[PDB]
Amino acid sequence: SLDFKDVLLRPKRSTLKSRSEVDLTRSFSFRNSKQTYSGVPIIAANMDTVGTFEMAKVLCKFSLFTAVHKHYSLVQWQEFAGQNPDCLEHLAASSGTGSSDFEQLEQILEAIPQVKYICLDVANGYSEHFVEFVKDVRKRFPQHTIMAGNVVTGEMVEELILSGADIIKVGIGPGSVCTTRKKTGVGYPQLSAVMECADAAHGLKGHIISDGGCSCPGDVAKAFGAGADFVMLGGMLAGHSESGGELIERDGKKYKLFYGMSSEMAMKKYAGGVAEYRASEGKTVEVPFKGDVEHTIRDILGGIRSTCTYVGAAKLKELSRRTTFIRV
Amino acid sequence: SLDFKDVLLRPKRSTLKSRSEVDLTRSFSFRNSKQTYSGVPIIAANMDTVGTFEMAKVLCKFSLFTAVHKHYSLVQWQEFAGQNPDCLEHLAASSGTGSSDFEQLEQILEAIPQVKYICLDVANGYSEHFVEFVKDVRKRFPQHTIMAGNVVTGEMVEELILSGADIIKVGIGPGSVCTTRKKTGVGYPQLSAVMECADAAHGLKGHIISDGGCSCPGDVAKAFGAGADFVMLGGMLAGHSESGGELIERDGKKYKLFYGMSSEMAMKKYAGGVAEYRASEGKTVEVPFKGDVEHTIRDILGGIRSTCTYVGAAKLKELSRRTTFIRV
Amino acid sequence: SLDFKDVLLRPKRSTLKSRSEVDLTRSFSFRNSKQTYSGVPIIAANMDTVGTFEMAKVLCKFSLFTAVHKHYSLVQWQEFAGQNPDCLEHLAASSGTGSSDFEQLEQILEAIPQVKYICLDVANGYSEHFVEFVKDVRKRFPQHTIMAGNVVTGEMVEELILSGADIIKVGIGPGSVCTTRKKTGVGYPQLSAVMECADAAHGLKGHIISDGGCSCPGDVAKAFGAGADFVMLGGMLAGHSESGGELIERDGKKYKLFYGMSSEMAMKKYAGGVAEYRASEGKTVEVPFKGDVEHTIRDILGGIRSTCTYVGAAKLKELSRRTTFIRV
Amino acid sequence: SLDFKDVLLRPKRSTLKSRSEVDLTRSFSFRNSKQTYSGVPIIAANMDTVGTFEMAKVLCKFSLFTAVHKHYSLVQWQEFAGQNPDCLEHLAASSGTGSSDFEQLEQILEAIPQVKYICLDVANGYSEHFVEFVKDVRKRFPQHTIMAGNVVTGEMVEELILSGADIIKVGIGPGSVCTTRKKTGVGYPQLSAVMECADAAHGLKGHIISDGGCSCPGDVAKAFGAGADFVMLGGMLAGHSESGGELIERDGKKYKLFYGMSSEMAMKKYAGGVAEYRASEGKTVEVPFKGDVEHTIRDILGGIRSTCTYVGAAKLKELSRRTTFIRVT
Ligand SMILES: NC(=O)C1=CN([C@@H]2O[C@H](COP(=O)(O)OP(=O)(O)OC[C@H]3O[C@@H](n4cnc5c(N)ncnc54)[C@H](OP(=O)(O)O)[C@@H]3O)[C@@H](O)[C@H]2O)C=CC1
Ligand SMILES: NC(=O)C1=CN([C@@H]2O[C@H](COP(=O)(O)OP(=O)(O)OC[C@H]3O[C@@H](n4cnc5c(N)ncnc54)[C@H](OP(=O)(O)O)[C@@H]3O)[C@@H](O)[C@H]2O)C=CC1
Ligand SMILES: NC(=O)C1=CN([C@@H]2O[C@H](COP(=O)(O)OP(=O)(O)OC[C@H]3O[C@@H](n4cnc5c(N)ncnc54)[C@H](OP(=O)(O)O)[C@@H]3O)[C@@H](O)[C@H]2O)C=CC1
Ligand SMILES: NC(=O)C1=CN([C@@H]2O[C@H](COP(=O)(O)OP(=O)(O)OC[C@H]3O[C@@H](n4cnc5c(N)ncnc54)[C@H](OP(=O)(O)O)[C@@H]3O)[C@@H](O)[C@H]2O)C=CC1
Ligand SMILES: *c1nc2c(ncn2[C@@H]2O[C@H](COP(=O)(O)O)[C@@H](O)[C@H]2O)c(=O)[nH]1
Ligand SMILES: O=c1[nH]cnc2c1ncn2[C@@H]1O[C@H](COP(=O)(O)O)[C@@H](O)[C@H]1O
Ligand SMILES: O=c1[nH]cnc2c1ncn2[C@@H]1O[C@H](COP(=O)(O)O)[C@@H](O)[C@H]1O
Ligand SMILES: O=c1[nH]cnc2c1ncn2[C@@H]1O[C@H](COP(=O)(O)O)[C@@H](O)[C@H]1O
Repeated sequence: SLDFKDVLLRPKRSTLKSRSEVDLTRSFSFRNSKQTYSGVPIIAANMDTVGTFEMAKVLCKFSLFTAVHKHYSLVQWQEFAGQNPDCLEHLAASSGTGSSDFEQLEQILEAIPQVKYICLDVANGYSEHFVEFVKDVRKRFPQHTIMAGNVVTGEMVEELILSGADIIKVGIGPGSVCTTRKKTGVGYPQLSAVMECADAAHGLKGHIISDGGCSCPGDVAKAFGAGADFVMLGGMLAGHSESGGELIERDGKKYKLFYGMSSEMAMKKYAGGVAEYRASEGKTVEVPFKGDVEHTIRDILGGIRSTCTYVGAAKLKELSRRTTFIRV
Repeated sequence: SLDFKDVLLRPKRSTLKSRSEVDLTRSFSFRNSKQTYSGVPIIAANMDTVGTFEMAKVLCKFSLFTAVHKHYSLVQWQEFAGQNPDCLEHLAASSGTGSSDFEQLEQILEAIPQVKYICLDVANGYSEHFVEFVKDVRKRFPQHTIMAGNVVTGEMVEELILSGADIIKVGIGPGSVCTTRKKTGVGYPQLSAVMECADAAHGLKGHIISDGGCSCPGDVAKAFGAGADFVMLGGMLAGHSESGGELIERDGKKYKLFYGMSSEMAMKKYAGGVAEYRASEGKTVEVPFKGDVEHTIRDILGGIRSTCTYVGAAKLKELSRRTTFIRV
Repeated sequence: SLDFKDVLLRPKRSTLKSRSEVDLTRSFSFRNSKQTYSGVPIIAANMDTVGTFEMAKVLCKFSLFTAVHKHYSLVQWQEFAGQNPDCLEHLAASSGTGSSDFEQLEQILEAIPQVKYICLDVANGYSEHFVEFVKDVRKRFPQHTIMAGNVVTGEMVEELILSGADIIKVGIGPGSVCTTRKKTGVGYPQLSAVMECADAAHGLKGHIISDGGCSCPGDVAKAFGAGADFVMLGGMLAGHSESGGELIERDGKKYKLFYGMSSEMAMKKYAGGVAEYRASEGKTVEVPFKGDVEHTIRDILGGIRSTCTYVGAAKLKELSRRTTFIRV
Repeated sequence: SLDFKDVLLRPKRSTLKSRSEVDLTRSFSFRNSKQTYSGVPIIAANMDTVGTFEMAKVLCKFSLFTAVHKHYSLVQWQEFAGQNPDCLEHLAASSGTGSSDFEQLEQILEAIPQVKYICLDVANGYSEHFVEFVKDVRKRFPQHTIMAGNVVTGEMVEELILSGADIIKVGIGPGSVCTTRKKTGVGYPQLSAVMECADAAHGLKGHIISDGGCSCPGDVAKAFGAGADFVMLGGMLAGHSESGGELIERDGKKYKLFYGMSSEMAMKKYAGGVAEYRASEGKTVEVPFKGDVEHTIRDILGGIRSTCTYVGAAKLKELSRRTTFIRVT
C-alpha cells in the first residue's frame, strides 16, 4: 500500500560516467492501434490550466507529450497546427463520454490528421458506460492510439485494453488539486496502483500512464521505476508562463490559479454550475508564479538522468528493471 | 485498530452511469420496537448546537434525521410540532439517565405523540445502571424506537440490544470537540469500533449509529461501508445558520461557537458548573461561519453518491457489501 | 516499544454509577523499610520549580505527595514543618550521591523525624556508584522509605530493590524539558518501560514510580494502568502560583520559567556553570501562567476517576488489573 | 530501514562514575595504507563552508579531523601549513575524479608531505569510473590513507576497499542541505546504511565514515553505536565564526549561508553555472549565527561521553559493542 513517499530507489553498480550519457527517450509499439511512439514519455495533463498550446510548444522542444485540454475550439486547433506543424506528433486530443465531446473530438481529428492520439478521460473508469465508449472510439478511429482512464486496479486495466485502449491512465484521487478522497473516500496508493496496473497492462503488451501525485522529480522517477510507461503531470506544470489560470498579483507577489477539473471553479466555467446531486471533487489553489516552464522541464529531466546513473540505467527503458525500492 | 484516515475504498466495475442514479434512502425494521424507518440515515447529533429545530426543518427536506437536544422547553416542543407536523417523523427526543432528564422526555412524548424515537445518550454506556435504564425505557415505551449509547465493543452492543434498545450508538472519544481520550486515555479507533459493533448488532437483527469522528463526506461513506446503519454528525453540522452557538463577529470574520456537551462551557450553562470530582471531557472551538446547512447537506450526499458509483452500489443498502477497504 | 500516545484503554462492563464512587487512594507496604503508605499516589517532581513547599501545602490537601527539591536550607525546612505539621506525611527529602548532598539530607531527617521518605535521584541509575550509595542510605536510615532512580529496565529495578530501595523511579529521557535523548540518544519508550519495570518490581514485592512524559491526565491513567504504583509529574505542575520559576510578564502575557535540572540555567544556578566535559541535558521554557494548582489537581483526579469508571475499577488498585490496551 | 530518529540506545549497568572518565579517542590501523590513526573520529565535512582552515585550527585543539574542501589554491595550503605545522596530522586533502582535481591534489600532496589522508568524494560512488579512480590514486600514493565515497550498501563498500580505499564514506541523500532524494528518489536510510556498510567494511578490516544526517549529538552517538568508525558533520558545523558562508545581518539578526555542493549557489561559484543536463541536488539555507565552534564541539563531545556512561563504555571503542538499539515509534 505504497505512495511515492514511502520508498527510495537503491543505487547499484553502474558503468555510466555522466548524467549526459542517459537517454530519456522510449520507443513503444502500441497493442491495438499498432502505431509507434518515440519520445520522452512525460505528459502534460489535459487540465485546462496545463494542457495548453503554449505548454505544448515548449514541451515539443524537449520531445515531451501534451494531452491537450478539451475546451479549445476547432478554429484554435487549426491556428495552432498551422503555426506549429512540427509539434503535432506528441499531442493527444481529449474527450469525455458525452455525445458533444465525441463530436468535437471527431471534428478535431478529421481536420488535423497529424494528431494521432486520443485521450479518453473520466473520473470513474470502472463504469460499463466508459468501457463501451472506448470500444466505440476504437471502432471509429482504428489507427489512432487511445489513452483511457482513470482506473487503479489490474482487472479494469485488462478490460480497457481488451476493449481497445492502448494506454491506460492510472490514478484515482492522488492529484494535487483533487478532493475525491476527502469527498468519497475512494482511492488507491499511487505507487502500488502503478505497480499493479503496469504488470497487468504489460502482460497484455499494453502500456500505462501514472496520472497524478508527483510533486518532485524524484516522484516521476519512482513512477517510472515502478513500471509506468508514461507519467502525467498537472501541478508540477501549473503556475508557469505557458500555463493557463489567471495571473494574480496581490500584496506584491505573483500567483496563478490552478484548479481541479471537477472543482466548483471548473464547473462554473464549463457546466453552468454544480448539479444538485453532485459534489465538487477538486479544489482551487493559487500557485506562486514560477516563470518559464523550460527551467522546470530541465529540472525534472536532470533529476531523472541522475536516477538512471545511480541505478546503472543508460536508457529510460532500463530504469524499471534496475529499480529496487527500499521502504522508508 | 483502524480509524477512517487509515483506509480508502477500492473502486469496482459498475453498471451505474450517473451519480444521480444512486438511492441514498434505506428502510429498516427494528428488532424490539417493531417499527419501520425510511430515510437517508444521517443523523444530526443531539448536541445543543447541532440538534436544533432549525436544523431539523432543513434536514427533513432531505429526509435526514435529527436527534433533538435536551435543552428545549415543553412549549418550545409544542410550538415546533404545531408549526412543522411533517417533520416529526424524522426526530428523536433525547435523555440521559438522570431522573430529571427522563421525566422531561416523558412530558415531551406525552405532549407530542408523533415523536416515535428516543435517544438515550450517556458518555459511558458500559454501566450496569445504563443497561437497567434501557430495560426500563423499553418497558415504559414498548412501541418507541430506542437509540442507546455510547459503546465501542460487541459484548455491550449485544447486551444493550437484548435489554431493549433497537439501535446502538457507537463511539467513545472520536468526536471533534471531545477530550475524553486526553483526559482519561479511554477509547477505541472508530472504524474498527464500527466494524465490530455492526457485526454484533446485525447478528441479532439490530442496528447501529456511527457517532463521531467524521470530518468529511468520505468519512461518512467509510462508516456506511464498514456496516454502520446510520451516521451521526456534530462538527460537520456545526457553524451554520441553523446551528446553535453564538454568532461572533470579530476581526472582520464571523464564527459560531461549538462545544462538547461535557465541556466547561456546557456544564456552566446547564449544571451551574463542574462538580468537584469531575473533569471536563469536551472543549470549545470557534467554527468559521458556514452559512446555510442545505449546501453542506448537498455536499455530503453528493460525496456519498459518488462513492456508490465508484464501487457499483446503486443503493446505499448495497454499499457495505460492495466495500473492500485498502489500508493506507 | 510503546509510548503513552501509542495506546488507549479499552472500556469494560462496570457496576459503577458515578465517578464520585471511585477511590483514588492506595495502601502500600514497602519491602525494605517495612513502612506503610496511604494516599493518592501522584508525586510532584523534585525539580526546583515543582517540588516546592507551596506545592506541597496544596497537594497535601488532596493527599498527593511531594518530592521536595534539594535546594532548600535546613532553616527553610524547619519553618515549613513548624507551620505545616500535618503536611509532613507525604513528603520526601531528596538527594543525589555527593557527600554534601548526603550531609544536607541527614540534617533534614534528623531535625524533622516526621519526614519518612527519601528521594535518591541521579540521571543515570545504572552506575554501580549509585547502587552502593542506595545501600549506604538504606543502612543509615533503615525505617525510612527510599525512592531511587532513574532506570528503565528490569534488571536494574531488581538490583536497586535488592540493594535497599523500596520504590524505583522509572524513566530516562521522557521529560518535557529533558534533552538527554537529543544529546545522547539514550532512552526507552516510557509505557514499555513502566510495564517491564513494574513486573520486575512487583515480583520482589517492591514498587515503582513512572517519572516523566505525562502531559495530560490520560497519560497518568495510562501509567497507572500499565502497573505504575506512583506517577511523578514535572511539567503538568509547572507554571502555577505554587510553582517555582520566575514570573515574567512580557508583551501583556504572564509566563513562568520551567527548566531541566540538567539545563544550563540550573547548572549556572547551583554549580559553577557547565563543566567543560558536560553538555546540558535539559532545556528552558516559559510556560504560560496557569494560576492556582488546585484546579489542575482536580482536572487530573477527575480524569483518572473517569478512566476507572470506564473500565469498571472502583479503586485505583484495580485499574491495572482491568486495563487492556488497544494500540492506535 | 532505520533512520537515526527510529531508535534509542538502551542503558546498561556500568562501573563508570563520571562522564569525564570517558575516552573518546580511537586508534585505527588502515587495511591498505597500513598507516595508523589516533584521535577523536569526528570529521568536518569537505564542503566549502565547513572544511575550512579556520575550522581545522579549532578542531585540531580537540583532536578532531578536517576533510578540507577542494577550492583552496596551493598557495593557501602552503600558508596554512607553514603557520600550523602541528594541525596537519588530522587533515585530508579532497578531490573528485576529474584530471584537474587530481592534478591539484597531487600538487598539494607533493608540496606538503605532512598531509597523509586523501578524501575522494563524488555524489555517485557506484560508478566504475570512480572505482578506477580510487585504484589510480592508490597506485600514485601507496602510503596515503584514502577515504572514498559515497555509497550506502555493502557490495560497493567491499569493492572500494578491494580497489584500494581504506575508509568508505557512507551516505546518499541524508544531508541537511541535500536534495538528491527529492530530485532523484535515490537513497538509503542512514542508520541502516551504516550498520550494513560497517559490517561489510569490518569483514575486510577496513573502516567507514557515516557522512550526513546527524543534527544532534545523539545522532552522532547512534552512528558510532551502529558501528561507524568515523562520523562526518556538515550542518552541525555550519553557521560558526570558523565556517565559511557569507555573514548576513538582516532584520536585526545575524545569519551565515550554508549550501549544498550540488546547489545552484555552489555550481554558480565553481562551474559555469548549472549545465543544461544537470539538476541542482542541493539547497541553500541561512543558518542563525552560532558564534565560535569550540562551544559546539564541547556540546557534541559531552553528549557522546554521556552516551558512553549510560551504556558502560569507558572508551569509544566499546560503544558499538555495548549498543543495543530500541526501536521507537
Ligand atoms: N479527474 C477528474 O476528477 C475529472 C472530473 N470531471 C468531473 O466529472 C464529472 C462529469 O464530467 P463531464 O465532463 O460532464 O462528463 P465526462 O465526459 O467526464 O463523463 C463522465 C460521466 O461519468 C459520470 N459519473 C459516474 N460516476 C462518476 C463519479 N463517481 N464521478 C464523476 N462522474 C461520474 C458523470 O455523470 P454524473 O456527473 O451524472 O454522475 C458523467 O456523465 C463532472 O462533475 C466533472 O466536473 C471532469 C474531468 C476530470
Ligand atoms: N460519546 C462520547 O465519547 C462522549 C459523549 N459525551 C456526551 O456529553 C454528555 C456529557 O455528559 P456527562 O456530564 O459527561 O455525563 P453523562 O451524561 O454521560 O452522565 C450520565 C451518568 O453517568 C455517570 N457517569 C459514570 N461514569 C461516567 C463517565 N466516565 N463520564 C461521564 N459520566 C459518567 C454520571 O455520573 P457522574 O457525573 O457523577 O460521574 C451520570 O450520573 C454526554 O451525555 C454525552 O452526550 C461526553 C463525553 C464523551
Ligand atoms: N534527571 C536529570 O537529568 C538530572 C540531572 N542532574 C544533572 O546530573 C549531573 C550531576 O548532578 P549533581 O547534582 O552534581 O550529582 P548527582 O548526585 O545528581 O549524581 C550524578 C553523578 O553521576 C555522574 N554521572 C555519570 N554519568 C552521568 C550522566 N550520563 N549524566 C549525568 N551525570 C552522570 C555525575 O558525574 P559527572 O557529572 O562528572 O559525569 C555525578 O557525579 C549535572 O550535570 C546535573 O545538572 C541532576 C539530577 C537529575
Ligand atoms: N553524498 C551525497 O548524497 C551527495 C553529495 N554531493 C556533493 O556535492 C558534489 C556534487 O557535485 P556534482 O558534480 O553534482 O557530483 P560529483 O562531484 O559527484 O561528480 C563527479 C563525476 O560524477 C559524474 N556523475 C555521474 N552520476 C552522477 C550523479 N548521479 N550525480 C552527480 N554526478 C554524477 C559527474 O558527471 P556529470 O555531472 O556530467 O553527470 C562527474 O563527472 C559532490 O562532489 C559531493 O560533494 C552531491 C549530491 C549528493
Ligand atoms: C480529482 N483529480 C483531478 C481533478 N482534476 C484533475 N485531476 C487529476 O489530477 C491529475 C494531476 O495530478 P497532479 O498531482 O496535479 O500532477 C490530472 O491529470 C487528473 O488525473 C479533480 O478535480 N479531482
Ligand atoms: O463533551 C463531549 N465529550 C466527548 N464527546 C462528545 C462531547 N460532546 C459531544 N460528544 C460526542 O461527539 C459526537 C459528535 O462528534 P463529531 O461529529 O466528530 O463532532 C456527538 O454525537 C457525541 O457522541
Ligand atoms: O534536565 C533534565 N534532563 C532530563 N530529565 C529531567 C531534567 N530535569 C528533570 N528531569 C526529569 O523530568 C521529570 C519530569 O518530567 P515531565 O513531567 O514530563 O516534565 C523529572 O521528574 C525528572 O525525572
Ligand atoms: O549538494 C549536496 N547534495 C547532496 N549531498 C550533499 C550536498 N552537499 C553536501 N552534501 C553531503 O552532506 C553531508 C553533510 O550532511 P549534514 O551533516 O547532514 O549537513 C556532506 O558531507 C556531503 O556528503
